[PDB]
Amino acid sequence: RFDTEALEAWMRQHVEGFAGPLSVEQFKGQSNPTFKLVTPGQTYVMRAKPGAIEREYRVMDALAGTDVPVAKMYALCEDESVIGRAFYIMEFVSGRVLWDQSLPGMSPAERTAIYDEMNRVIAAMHTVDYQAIGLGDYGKPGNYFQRQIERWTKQYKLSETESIPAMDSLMDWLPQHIPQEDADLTSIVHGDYRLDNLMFHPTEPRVLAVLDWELSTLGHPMGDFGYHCMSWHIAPGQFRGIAGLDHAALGIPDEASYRKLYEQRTGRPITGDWNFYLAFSMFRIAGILQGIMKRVVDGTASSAQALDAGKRARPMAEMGWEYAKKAKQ
Amino acid sequence: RFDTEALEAWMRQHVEGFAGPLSVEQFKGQSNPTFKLVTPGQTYVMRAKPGAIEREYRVMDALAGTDVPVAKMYALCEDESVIGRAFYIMEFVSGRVLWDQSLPGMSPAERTAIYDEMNRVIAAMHTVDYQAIGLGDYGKPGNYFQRQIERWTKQYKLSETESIPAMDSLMDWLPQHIPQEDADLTSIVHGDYRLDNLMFHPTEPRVLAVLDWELSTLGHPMGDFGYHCMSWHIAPGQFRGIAGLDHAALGIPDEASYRKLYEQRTGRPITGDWNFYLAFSMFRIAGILQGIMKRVVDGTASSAQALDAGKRARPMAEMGWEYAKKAKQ
Ligand SMILES: [Ca+2]
Ligand SMILES: [Ca+2]
Repeated sequence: RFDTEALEAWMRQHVEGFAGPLSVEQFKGQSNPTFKLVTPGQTYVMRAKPGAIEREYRVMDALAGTDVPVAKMYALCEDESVIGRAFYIMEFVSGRVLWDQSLPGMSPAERTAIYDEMNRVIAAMHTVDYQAIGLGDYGKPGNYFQRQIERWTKQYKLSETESIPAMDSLMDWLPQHIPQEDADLTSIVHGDYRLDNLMFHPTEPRVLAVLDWELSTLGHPMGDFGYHCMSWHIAPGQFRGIAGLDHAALGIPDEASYRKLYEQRTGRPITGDWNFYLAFSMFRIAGILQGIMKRVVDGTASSAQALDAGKRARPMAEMGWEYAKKAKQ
Repeated sequence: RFDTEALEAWMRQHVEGFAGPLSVEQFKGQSNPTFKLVTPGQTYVMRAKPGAIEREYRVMDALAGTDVPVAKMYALCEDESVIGRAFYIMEFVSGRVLWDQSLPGMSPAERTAIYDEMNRVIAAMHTVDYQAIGLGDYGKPGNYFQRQIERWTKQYKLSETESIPAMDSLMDWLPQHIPQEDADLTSIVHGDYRLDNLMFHPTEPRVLAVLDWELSTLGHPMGDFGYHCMSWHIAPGQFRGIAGLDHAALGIPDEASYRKLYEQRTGRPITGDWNFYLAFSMFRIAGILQGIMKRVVDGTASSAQALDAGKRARPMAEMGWEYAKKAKQ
């Protein structure tokens, strides 16, 4: 509920090519409010807040011109005078957000293409020269895994609602097993890279825009790629994984081939125990899910969706520990 | 707490080669009591009851002389006069009961052998001429899946503790999709065929005895083989599955190869939608696990182990529905 004329005035000076009249609509749902700004010349998307939005804008803006396809940025407004809250203006991209990783409704050749493009974008993101595009201080590089292991160890300990031995074993195992090979390697890391955070062209298997960058920073690629590969280790039905489905029939590549393709795109081979990267990723996911459980156990979020995600903490922790034990020691 | 002299008298007349003195010990745990009968000449195992033990004895006895390795039977006692309860006497077999399906501690070649032998025994069981060994009326053959779908549909409806849409979809989907190809095919079905129900030779990869036959009957092989293949579709950590582990590295065969081997041993190819067989198996398992939840929700079994198994009903039901949707319609 704000002054749309004050915005139209601001947009004339700060949004390239802008020309009213302007009509604001809202989207049903996204942490911070999202609106659809409509003008005859074109449509934009405004991301406001009640009253770290600026990092999304920053990373997405810096990536224009790279191979990581992203929505075009128009303007960021930190001056809460104009509308009563901070916001930014983006392009309104139109396309498909696919949810089910098994890609129902497609031919095998199509599934191959969706997966191949999805691969290409992660390789591209991780090969970007983040310093040349001005993101040099976008996050703290080096010492990624020990920083993260410690963070999530402290977080679980704060939210622990029950004794989960596999979690405890993880918290003790991980810190003593951080690969030494490529420990300093850093790149832009999306944070939550997966199929449903991609906007595909309405009919072609090509991503028009990588979405939800609010968790992104500078970090180790395998923290990002490892989380992305979870799909091959989680089974279908709540957490829409693809473990045990007949991938060769469906046209979905095997994880061995997917990693190999990523290695060739990025030019460097994945050194370091793959089971550690997986074990870490499962640990992290367990930590996040325990956060939800702790809030559900003392009623901050009672949602059916919420306690569903909370009950999944233990099995994630348990699965993490199993992969840990398959790793070098 | 019984008369061991009355048993020694009975054993002289009913147990081939018996000769005391006799010393009875008990085993820690097995539904119906189990004892270790010790004599200088040899050791036996006695399976009593408080006060369908006879089917185990019957099937295990009939299988002697076949390729399904089993403990040797000595005598069945239904005359509750002798000891105050019905019982039977078996050979005391000594060997390994392996629990973890990933087979830690082994070389790849060893894992290949454990799996290959495990395959051989199921093929063998399912190729046995049950009528020639006198089990013709051991169960009701034909119409297996519809009989089972109906049984578990009624069972879930009796124990339903919450709304599980994937379960409901299964209960409606399955009955309308029972394969018509090989619908009458029947064989002996173990019921719960898995690694931990096998007693391996202490150092060789060969099964000395298939255990826990209390659920066995006559039925469709894929009800038994499908349950056995669950391992490739369930992930590690609570339900010790092998979904997503690097099978080629570990020396564990891929499910495609495992089924192919079974087909060659049994001489007939698996006709009928594999995803239906899997979907059915997941449905059945969900039903059994909901039984436990219903008892836990109203306190018949409060055990930590019990509510762990009860919480697994939904995900099993949800995973079943996903495989159902990959099947022919
Ligand atoms: Ca999203
Ligand atoms: Ca057992």
